[PDB]
Amino acid sequence: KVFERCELARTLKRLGMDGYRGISLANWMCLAKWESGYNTRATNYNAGDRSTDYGIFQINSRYWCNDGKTPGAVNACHLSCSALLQDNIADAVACAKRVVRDPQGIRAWVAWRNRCQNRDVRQYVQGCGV
Ligand SMILES: CCCO[C@@H]1O[C@@H]([C@H](O)CO)[C@H](O[C@H]2O[C@H](CO)[C@H](O)[C@H](O[C@@H]3O[C@@H]([C@H](O)CO)[C@H](O[C@H]4O[C@H](CO)[C@H](O)[C@H](O)[C@H]4O)[C@H]3O)[C@H]2O)[C@H]1O
Ligand SMILES: [Cl-]
Ligand SMILES: [Cl-]
Ligand SMILES: [Cl-]
Ligand code: NA
Repeated sequence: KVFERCELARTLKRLGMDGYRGISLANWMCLAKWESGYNTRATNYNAGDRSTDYGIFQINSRYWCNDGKTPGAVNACHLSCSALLQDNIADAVACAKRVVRDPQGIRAWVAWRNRCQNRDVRQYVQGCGV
């Protein structure tokens, strides 16, 4: 599914993302916007390294979920990558929380560094009731 902005913001808030390991809801929204356009079914094969990015946060198969076809990969979220393509984003949120338990936090996603870090991210949550 493709979420509408404020629908996603409320969804993420209910799932406990606001302030998770210091990351405001607006930062998660900016991340989802730029990675997938709020689209849970999105995929992107990385021909450079044979991994694939999955779902609304474009979580990558080398460390985070198992797709079987990524060489030398691990599955830290304990999920099939299929779980990251559901309309219900609970498993994607649990996995995003796992990603940010590692040292680099929200910086794990270069898109967040490019498009969200040190920016005014307030617009992503304006008017959503969060
Ligand atoms: C085996 C010895 C080290 O193992 C440790 O355990 C890893 C995890 O905690 C899971 O068990 C640790 O991972 C951390 O260090 C490794 C070193 O290779 C990586 O730097 C991890 O970061 C991830 O690696 C990136 C690429 O897969 C490889 O460069 C990931 O970025 C990609 O996925 C992101 C989230 O989906 C995002 O999509 C980025 O845009 C992608 O490029 C990054 O998450 C690091 O946490 C390891 O120490
Ligand atoms: Cl911030
Ligand atoms: Cl679903
Ligand atoms: Cl920062
Ligand atoms: Na409003």
